[PDB]
Amino acid sequence: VTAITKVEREAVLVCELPSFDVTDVEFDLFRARESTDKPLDVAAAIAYRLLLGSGLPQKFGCSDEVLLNFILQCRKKYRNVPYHNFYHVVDVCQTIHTFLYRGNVYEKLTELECFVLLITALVHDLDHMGLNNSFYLKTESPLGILSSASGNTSVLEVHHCNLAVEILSDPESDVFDGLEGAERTLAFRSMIDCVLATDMAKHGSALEAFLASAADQSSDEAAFHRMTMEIILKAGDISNVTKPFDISRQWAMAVTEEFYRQGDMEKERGVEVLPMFDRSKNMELAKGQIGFIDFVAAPFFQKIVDACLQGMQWTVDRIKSNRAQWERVLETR
Ligand SMILES: CC1(C)CC(=O)N(CC(=O)N2CCC(N3N=C(c4ccc(OC(F)F)c(OC(F)F)c4)[C@H]4CC=CC[C@H]4C3=O)CC2)C(=O)C1
Ligand SMILES: [Mg+2]
Ligand SMILES: [Zn+2]
Repeated sequence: VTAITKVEREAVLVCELPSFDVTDVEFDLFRARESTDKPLDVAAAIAYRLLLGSGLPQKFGCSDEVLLNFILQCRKKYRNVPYHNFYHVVDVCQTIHTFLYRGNVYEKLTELECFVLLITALVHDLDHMGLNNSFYLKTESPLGILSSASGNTSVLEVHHCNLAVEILSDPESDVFDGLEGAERTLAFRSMIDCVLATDMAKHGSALEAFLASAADQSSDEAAFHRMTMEIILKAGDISNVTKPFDISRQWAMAVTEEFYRQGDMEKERGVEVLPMFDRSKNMELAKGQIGFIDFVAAPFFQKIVDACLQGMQWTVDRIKSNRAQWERVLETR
C-alpha cells in the first residue's frame, strides 16, 4: 500500500462539520455531503470524529495519525458507484455508533469489540463494484470461478476481508498495531467474522443463531459476543429503513439505481435479470420499500430488540413510521 500523505490528512483535518452532531440518530449524511464541495473529505472527517469521540482508539494504542491513515486507505478503495461507495460505509460506521451508544448495545460488548465494530464498518464493502455475488456466479466471471473453486460463495465478502488485511498489514494504517497476542487475534477474527456475516444469503441463519444464543442464559460468552457483533454490523447494513423518511428514501434511490445498472449489464450478457434489477419492470419505490420492510427489516429489528437489544426500540418505531409514510404515498397516488 502507498503511504497516506500529510496533504491528504490535512484535507480531512480542515473539515469542521459545523451544525452536525455525528452522534445523533437523526444525523443526515446527505446534508453533510451537500454542505461542501469536498464530500469525500467531510465523510472521512465524520468517521474520524466518530472514532475519536468514542475514546476507543486512544485506549488501544492507535494514534490519531494512524487512525486517519486507516480511514483514508479505506476511502481509496471505494469506487464511484451509486450505493456501495464510501458514504455507505461511513453511514454504517455512524449508525453502529448510535446502536452502541444511543441504543446501549456497548453494554453487551468489551471496549475492544466496540472499537472493532466501528473500524469494521469502514472495511466491510471495500472495492465493491456495484454488482452482487449472484452477478459474479451467473456470469462465470473470474472472481466467481475462484469462489466456486475454493468453496466459498460469499464472493464479495471474502474480497473485502482480503483488502482489509492488506490495509492492516502496514503499521502506518494498522488501527490494531497496539494489540498483541489474543487481543490482536480477536480483533482480526471478529472483524473478518463480521464482514463474512454481511452476506445476505446467510441472513436467516445468522439471525436465528443470535436469537438462540440470546435466549440461552448458558450460551458460551465468547460466542454470544461474536454473534452480537455480527448482528450489529448486519443491523447497520440494513439500517437505511430505520432513518428519517427523507434520508431513507435517498438511500433507496441510490440502491435502486445500482441494482438497475447491474440489471442492464446482465441484459447485455444474456443472464437472468431479477425483477428488482430490471429498469423495464418500472417497480414503484414505495412498494419495494414496503416489501423490504415487511419481509426483511421489520422482523429483523423487532426480533433483535425483543430478544436482547431493548435500547434499539427506536429502530422498530421508525420502520413503522416509514412504512406508514410509504402507505400514504400509495394511498394518494
Ligand atoms: C422481493 C420481496 C417481496 C421479498 C424479498 O426476499 N425481499 C428481499 C430481497 O429482495 N433481497 C434481500 C436483501 C438484498 N440486499 N438488499 C439490500 C438493500 C439495501 C437497502 C434497501 O433499501 C433501502 F433500505 F435503502 C433495499 O431495498 C430494496 F431492495 F427493496 C435493499 C442490501 C442489504 C445488505 C447488503 C447488500 C444488499 C442486499 O444484499 C437484496 C435481495 C424484498 O426486498 C421483498
Ligand atoms: Mg456488503
Ligand atoms: Zn454494506
